[PDB]
Amino acid sequence: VETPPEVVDFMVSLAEAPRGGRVLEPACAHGPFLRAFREAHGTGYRFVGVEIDPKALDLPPWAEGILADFLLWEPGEAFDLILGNPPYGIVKAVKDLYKKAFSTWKGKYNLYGAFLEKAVRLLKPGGVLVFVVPATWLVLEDFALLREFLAREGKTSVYYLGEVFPQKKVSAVVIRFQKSGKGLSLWDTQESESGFTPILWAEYPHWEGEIIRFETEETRKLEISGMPLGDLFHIRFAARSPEFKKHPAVRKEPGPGLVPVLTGRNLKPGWVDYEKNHSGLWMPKERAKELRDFYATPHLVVAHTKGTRVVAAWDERAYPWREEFHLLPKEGVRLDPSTLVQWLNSEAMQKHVRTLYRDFVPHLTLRMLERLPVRREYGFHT
Ligand SMILES: Nc1ncnc2c1ncn2[C@@H]1O[C@H](CSCC[C@H](N)C(=O)O)[C@@H](O)[C@H]1O
Repeated sequence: VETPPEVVDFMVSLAEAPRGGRVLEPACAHGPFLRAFREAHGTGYRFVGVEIDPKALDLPPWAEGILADFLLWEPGEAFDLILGNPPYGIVKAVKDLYKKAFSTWKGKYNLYGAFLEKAVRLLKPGGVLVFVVPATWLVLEDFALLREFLAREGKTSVYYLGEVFPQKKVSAVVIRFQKSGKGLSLWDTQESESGFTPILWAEYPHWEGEIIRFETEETRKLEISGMPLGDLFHIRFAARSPEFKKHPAVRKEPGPGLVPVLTGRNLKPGWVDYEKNHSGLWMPKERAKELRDFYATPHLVVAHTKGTRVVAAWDERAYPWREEFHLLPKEGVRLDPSTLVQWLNSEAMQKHVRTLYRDFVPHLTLRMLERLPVRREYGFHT
């Protein structure tokens, strides 16, 4: 993803460093941030750039260039200011090595997470870092260890930019971090002719690494006046195609006594389309429970393939599914399906989920789902 000029401008104005202080740009190429900073803040600093590809390293005379893998680079020096746009993405052994090297590494992780941990470690006390990175780390669990690390190493400011790169499936966020432990500040941002204008949204001085959300008075009212979905239901996952394909009784052409294996396109807001087959697999309904027992019990289905919105339906016939979230009520819990469903698909529920998580991620996640508030008269534990 390329960095627009106005975004670079925005980051440079959040950047500060003492005269004579060292300024570094990891994964520099021709050094776009080194250049912009010098023009806006002056020449009285030491400029360094670290690039792994010698063909890409193209820095002006006043800057010092280092050919190396930033992630494995040990300068023996600490910096005052670190800024840049780290590569986004996942990558064995160079990886494995990394895993050993980085404590916040969890799951598949992402290179931008490693660059973050690395950058924070090369910072002098009180030093600052300004990076443009994806917004996924705010809600995903692979980044739970990263959030804690940041939470305890200094104060964090998160500025929401959104989908600002010409490539539209990535929502961006600018993080300004100073190595002087002191909570979290969430900022919104206004886009105009001049560039970006920040707007303080909320402050969390006691932040310990919890999920970051855009909360409002109304979202709070809604969450305290109900029970979270995750208290009333067990959230199960469906079996995948391989599991189905390895199952005798599973066919590939229709036939008598065979029902289609339902997918997300069969799920509509408020109802299920049992007609269309979108998987190309069929099997006798009664043998479904052999793959997952809950397949034999009529239950609630919420989608994860339809974006950041709540689409729910009650599977009254109990058919086999290849995806989506499957909710089975906990013991003692008695609910009214019809109204629970109406509630979940409501225009109130969509605005709630939209306000809090915006477009951080491309689809509803387990953590977002389990906190959805079930208004008292739809379901309760007896
Ligand atoms: N491990 C590493 N160490 C140092 N430089 C690296 C590096 N990995 C990539 N780079 C360099 O940093 C530049 C990529 S910049 C990343 C742009 C954008 N955020 C994206 O996701 O694509 C390239 O010039 C590359 O050579």
